[PDB]
Amino acid sequence: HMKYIINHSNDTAFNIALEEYAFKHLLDEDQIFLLWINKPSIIVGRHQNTIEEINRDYVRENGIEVVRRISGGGAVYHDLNNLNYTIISKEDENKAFDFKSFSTPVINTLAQLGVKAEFTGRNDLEIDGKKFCGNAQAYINGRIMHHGCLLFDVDLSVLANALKVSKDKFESKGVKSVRARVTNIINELPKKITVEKFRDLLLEYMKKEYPEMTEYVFSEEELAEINRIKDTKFGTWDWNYGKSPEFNVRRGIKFTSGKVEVFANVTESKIQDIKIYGDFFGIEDVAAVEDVLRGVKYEREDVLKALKTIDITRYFAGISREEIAEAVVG
Repeated sequence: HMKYIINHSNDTAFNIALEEYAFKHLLDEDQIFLLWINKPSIIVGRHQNTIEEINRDYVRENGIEVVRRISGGGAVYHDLNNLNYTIISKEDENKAFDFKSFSTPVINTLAQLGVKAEFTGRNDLEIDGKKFCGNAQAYINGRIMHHGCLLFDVDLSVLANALKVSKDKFESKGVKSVRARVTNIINELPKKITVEKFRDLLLEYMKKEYPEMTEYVFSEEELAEINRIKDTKFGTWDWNYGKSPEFNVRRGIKFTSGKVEVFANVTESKIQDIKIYGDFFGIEDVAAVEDVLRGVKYEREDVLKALKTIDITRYFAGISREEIAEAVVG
């Protein structure tokens, strides 16, 4: 049960709904691959405090969509020259279909085109030391998604104009990360082609690599369900931005591997409710950490103790339990 999906819409909210539908709803297909393209868009991480990150007037003046995705991390700019990829797989020790496995097809497609690309660390591809691809992983029970962006000819100047600096205070508790080197594929190609051509060469490669893989074609009924998810999630303010929580405490700390913003309601010296925002990356939803902290004593020691009962690396990559405790409580 290995499939690809062809989706040529540029409707950001529709596209993201369709990807989620494949990830969460096409459970009889063990491996799913797709390539797709959004119109100009700021895509925000699953836990970002959207209202405090977006330049409202810029995105409005310029017609840019704002949609929250279902993986962690920070804000990303999409345009018609940003090629999105999606790799979905049933969790199975005896069969790996993931970013690593896609990376060879990308490298080889590019080598056909006269371009030497390299797989660096874990979650990016490079050309001459410059990153043109950035991967992120999401995990639900028994199912893994690796998804990301291939920079084909993106306008790299827009993001900085579309984002703002919050007036809310953050303690800056570390050093800042080094500025990465990025490039667009089109600039590295000896001969010019379009992003659509590149997309189709990649798919043609995938088909050659996996002769088993056939097209999954959505029925009218599935398309309806997909649009329902668009109408109730990715097309809504409640999802993309969302309601403020009940809180009598707010804290904010910027760590090297991410900003962490904590809104806690503390009653009778205990965590009555808590909600955590930020641009930290974790493979799984931070709700699980909120859940373990609820009813805990609002003291550093007790919060820390609770955090040592879970795998912190699933939720905050590169940030320690001690650091998260500090974000939660003084």
